[PDB]
Amino acid sequence: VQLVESGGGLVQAGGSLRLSCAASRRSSRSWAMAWFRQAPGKEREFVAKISGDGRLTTYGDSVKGRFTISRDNAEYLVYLQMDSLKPEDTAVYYCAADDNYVTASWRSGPDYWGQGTQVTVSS
Ligand SMILES: CN(Cc1cnc2nc(N)nc(N)c2n1)c1ccc(C(=O)N[C@@H](CCC(=O)O)C(=O)O)cc1
Repeated sequence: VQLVESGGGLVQAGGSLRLSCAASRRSSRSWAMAWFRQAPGKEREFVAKISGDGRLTTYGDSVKGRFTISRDNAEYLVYLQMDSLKPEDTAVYYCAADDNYVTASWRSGPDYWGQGTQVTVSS
């Protein structure tokens, strides 16, 4: 099972970017999904998570009100809409899956991890 992140690249502060998460296989179980990000020298940090059915979301305090997480269970995609970007925000973004929604925001929670997509925000 491979998680594959898309949509990373070079963008401008105050811009928008959409990332997406895809999977190499479908599962018969309902998974909670998350995005995490990791800047040059730091820990992988929580960004957003979403319950199996798309009903529950929670956001890391630094992106709250700016990023929207949502999912399309038909196409099997997870999306991260990133509005009002800042130079901080520059990071490798990773999509992940977790068998429950409680642990999904905890670094050791997720059972599956993407290889990551580079987002760079200039001023
Ligand atoms: C976490 N997940 C990927 C996954 C799940 N839900 C999604 N949901 C959405 N909306 N978007 C995705 N990209 C998405 N990706 C998985 C997890 C396990 C396996 C897997 O090893 N296959 C087994 C394990 C799970 C099972 O027993 O059903 C299988 O038979 O399906 C597949 C994908």
